[PDB]
Amino acid sequence: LWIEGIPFPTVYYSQEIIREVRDRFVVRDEDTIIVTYPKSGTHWLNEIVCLILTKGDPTWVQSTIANERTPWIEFENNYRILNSKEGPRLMASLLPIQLFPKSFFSSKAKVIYLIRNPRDVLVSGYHYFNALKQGKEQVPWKIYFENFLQGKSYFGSWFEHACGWISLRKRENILVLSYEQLKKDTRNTIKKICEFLGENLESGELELVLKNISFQIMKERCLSNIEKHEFIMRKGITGDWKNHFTVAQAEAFDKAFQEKAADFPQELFSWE
Ligand SMILES: C[C@H](CCC(=O)O)[C@H]1CC[C@H]2[C@@H]3[C@H](O)C[C@@H]4C[C@H](O)CC[C@]4(C)[C@H]3C[C@H](O)[C@]12C
Ligand SMILES: Nc1ncnc2c1ncn2[C@@H]1O[C@H](COP(=O)(O)O)[C@@H](OP(=O)(O)O)[C@H]1O
Repeated sequence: LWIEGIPFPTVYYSQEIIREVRDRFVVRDEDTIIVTYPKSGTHWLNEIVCLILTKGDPTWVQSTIANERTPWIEFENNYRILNSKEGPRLMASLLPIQLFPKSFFSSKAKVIYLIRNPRDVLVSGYHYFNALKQGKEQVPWKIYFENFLQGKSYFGSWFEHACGWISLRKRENILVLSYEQLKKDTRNTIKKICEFLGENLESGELELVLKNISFQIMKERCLSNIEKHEFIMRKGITGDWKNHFTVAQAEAFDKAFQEKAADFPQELFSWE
């Protein structure tokens, strides 16, 4: 289904809902949003955000689900519950910039946009989208590669979703993060988001938020609902694409990228 020329999953979304979210859904200055592209460490960051809030106690995140923890605006009829006004409102989304609520661009509510190596995103998506895809209807590696190179993937081309969203990286209320800088520069990134959010830490609580976000701890984690509960934590490693991209595929990816996103490749593109 192409909703406003955008590819979505076949359920949990509608045109009336996604159109209503872009033009008339209203964000308060006190509402926070976690916007990401799929297979980029979405659940990781979400859990880090909640674990700072609880001062590192993981009991809350064990008895909850990411959607039922940070509801997703465009997800089904969730926006109806979200219209209830409760001071601070924590939400999440996966939308590219052109379809994000137009109202947000005139208000200064806080947004965290997470990014990851598209090749690692490609590899992470390939595994997950083929984990439990009716057995042998599972897509081969080449089909998936050329499908990612074109825009044929959920929530659009990774380039347009990113280019549109990262055109605001130097804006006041925009915080851009990388999955890579969370793997390499882990504790000093949490100190940096705490500076953008005014939430402060004590030298005991820091060693607690940081313990329970580790892959292994998070790997051992309430109700398993409709989505895959166990095939989410696959590797958690950075640069697994080198185990998947042939050299001819890495050249075809480097030429598409070096042509598509021309203006942004300076900092944050330091993953290597
Ligand atoms: C169902 C679909 C995958 C279909 C497939 O097997 O290709 C997946 C891919 C991305 C998923 C979403 C994203 O992972 C973000 C959210 C994560 C939450 O844990 C559930 C809701 C949430 C909004 C997910 C709903 C649903 O499970 C989605 C939309
Ligand atoms: N606690 C954690 N620490 C490190 N990586 C994590 C993590 N939780 C999830 N991830 C990784 O984040 C990716 C999932 O992205 P998303 O959250 O957007 O669906 C997966 O990558 P891999 O498939 O490379 O293992 C998963 O392993």
